[PDB]
Amino acid sequence: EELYHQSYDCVCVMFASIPDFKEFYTESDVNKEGLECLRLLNEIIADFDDLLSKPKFSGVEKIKTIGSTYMAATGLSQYMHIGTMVEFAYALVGKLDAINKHSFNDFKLRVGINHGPVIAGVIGAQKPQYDIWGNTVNVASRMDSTGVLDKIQVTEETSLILQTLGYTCTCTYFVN
Amino acid sequence: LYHQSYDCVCVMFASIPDFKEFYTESDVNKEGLECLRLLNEIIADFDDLLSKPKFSGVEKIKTIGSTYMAATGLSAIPSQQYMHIGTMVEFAYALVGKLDAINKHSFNDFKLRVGINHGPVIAGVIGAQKPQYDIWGNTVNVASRMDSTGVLDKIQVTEETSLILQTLGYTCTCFVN
Ligand SMILES: C=C[C@@]1(C)CC(=O)[C@]2(O)[C@@]3(C)[C@@H](O)CCC(C)(C)[C@@H]3[C@H](O)[C@H](OC(C)=O)[C@@]2(C)O1
Ligand SMILES: C=C[C@@]1(C)CC(=O)[C@]2(O)[C@@]3(C)[C@@H](O)CCC(C)(C)[C@@H]3[C@H](O)[C@H](OC(C)=O)[C@@]2(C)O1
Repeated sequence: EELYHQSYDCVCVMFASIPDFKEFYTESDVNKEGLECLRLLNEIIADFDDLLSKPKFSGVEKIKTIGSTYMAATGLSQYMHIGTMVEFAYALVGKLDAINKHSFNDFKLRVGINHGPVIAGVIGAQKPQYDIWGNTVNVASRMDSTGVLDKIQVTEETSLILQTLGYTCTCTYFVN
Repeated sequence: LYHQSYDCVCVMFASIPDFKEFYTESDVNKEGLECLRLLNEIIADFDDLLSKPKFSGVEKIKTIGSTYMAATGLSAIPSQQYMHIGTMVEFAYALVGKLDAINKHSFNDFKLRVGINHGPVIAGVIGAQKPQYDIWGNTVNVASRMDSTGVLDKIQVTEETSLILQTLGYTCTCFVN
């Protein structure tokens, strides 16, 4: 009867998607009607998850995946954790790369990062899911969906905090 | 990669497209918390339909934000008519009626935008951390497309599924009803 909620302020949320994966996936003979593609995707995600085990990213929290899109976040308990999220996205790229050269593919990550206040919480009676709701999230997501392949799009606000840390963000502020 | 294969499963993407506009985070809004409570109320009410014998064959895959994803046909007892496609339409009507009972109690005017499609699907769990089950495939990406390109308060359905629906009794424009 009670809605499980906890508010957090200043959490960096990332939406790391592989926009060309929907084109790749095919279903027919060679693929086994899709099964070969899901295995690759399963391979890609499980490899990304493996980064979470690195002490370097002990503060990163995988929320879940939406299809091939990966959602993570630092801050679920200033700026260090915002810089950690950028290091994690770089780490996702490098893992996607190690996969592209083993599976003979050319996948590219399109990351969208943003920080701010958030409300984590569980919705629904059957099959309850823990999301991160809010505007900083819908904006983190917007950075991704309007982002650029192989690049990390970041809002004007977050770009500054990043500079405070050391990341030179190209001005539409991107980073690599 | 645990996976299973199913042929002919009706998958529905029932979304509330105006909810993103509604949501806000202010003084008179509890920085969003009041909105999540409404959404939590809307989803938990939808889930309550699954308990109806009428929909014992309906299975909730997940919700994506405010979007609800369900499906008939995943019943896994190695049996491989088009009744379960008609069940999915009855379930979407049922989501509308529950959304309505909520609009009149919370003084809102939310509208559901449903996308239904049937076909072969691969249910499976992906990811080491927070592994999550789904329904992958083209019938799914199409069920989804029916939703995302759908019309408020209407159920968009592909040419193929529209026919099966007529075989069952559903009036079909060029949208079930
Ligand atoms: C519920 C609120 C609102 C407005 C804000 C929000 O946090 C979201 O739930 C996120 C961003 C957020 O929950 C992260 C997951 C996902 C799937 C990316 C959501 C959707 O984009 C939602 O939009 C829809 C239409 O569900 C959105 C944007 O809706
Ligand atoms: C992984 C495969 C592929 C190509 C096919 C598929 O089944 C999907 O995973 C669904 C449709 C499917 O898993 C149902 C949930 C949701 C959220 C609707 C998925 C996304 O639209 C995926 O797209 C993305 C871009 O992640 C998509 C379409 O990607």
